[PDB]
Amino acid sequence: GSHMAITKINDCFELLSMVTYADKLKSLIKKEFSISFEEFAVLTYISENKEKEYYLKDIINHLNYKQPQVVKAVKILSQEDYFDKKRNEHDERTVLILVNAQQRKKIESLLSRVNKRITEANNEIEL
Amino acid sequence: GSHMAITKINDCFELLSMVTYADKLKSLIKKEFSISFEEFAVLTYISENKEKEYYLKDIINHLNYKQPQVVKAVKILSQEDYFDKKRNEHDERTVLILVNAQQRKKIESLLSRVNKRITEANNEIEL
Ligand SMILES: [Ca+2]
Ligand SMILES: [Ca+2]
Repeated sequence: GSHMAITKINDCFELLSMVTYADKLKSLIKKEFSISFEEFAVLTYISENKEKEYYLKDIINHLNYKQPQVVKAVKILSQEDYFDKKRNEHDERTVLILVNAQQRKKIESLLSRVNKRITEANNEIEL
Repeated sequence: GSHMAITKINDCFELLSMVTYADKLKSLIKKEFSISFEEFAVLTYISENKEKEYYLKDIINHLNYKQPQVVKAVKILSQEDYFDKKRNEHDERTVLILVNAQQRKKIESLLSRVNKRITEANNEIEL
């Protein structure tokens, strides 16, 4: 529906290339922007499914990084004040996060800058 | 010329998907086949540029894993007897990998089995 689907590879050399290309973009986003990929994944997940309230449960489900790293990312991002969030809410499932409609200017702007670096990197590397 | 080129992504959500998909195939190849990705990269590099004699120099150049991990991979693969390879006492020739003809069949055979797992994986994965 939205966003170009990723084309599947069917042999070793294509896999290797895909990984090489993905690793380069990952390291760049981290180098510049100084942010872990899990923080990146949480941030883009939030941007895709716009909301005011998110269940840390769902986020962890829709991502593939294991709670330890995810919660670790939510935590940091929370301090950076990308979204309030706050732990300790007892019973039910666990934790939830709050995305102030204005902290979203902070996120989508960060993601807009990453989108610009991505197209620049595509023009660059092109190995 | 040979092998489907990897299509570039141009935004965060596509990046994330590409990485998710690449990570799954990587972990599988490692889980099963029990082999590191650098060993995989060396092995597919060898299979792409068929030869009898390889300069560990070139291999390290054409790959993006830093000598430490590459040489570490060459070493193991060498014991596994995928290719002979002989070090030095000095000469700075810093290793020269040799793959006779039988070892080649061993390499291709293995990469051939890795190719079939990728296909089965593309049928399960589907995210
Ligand atoms: Ca192919
Ligand atoms: Ca797009």
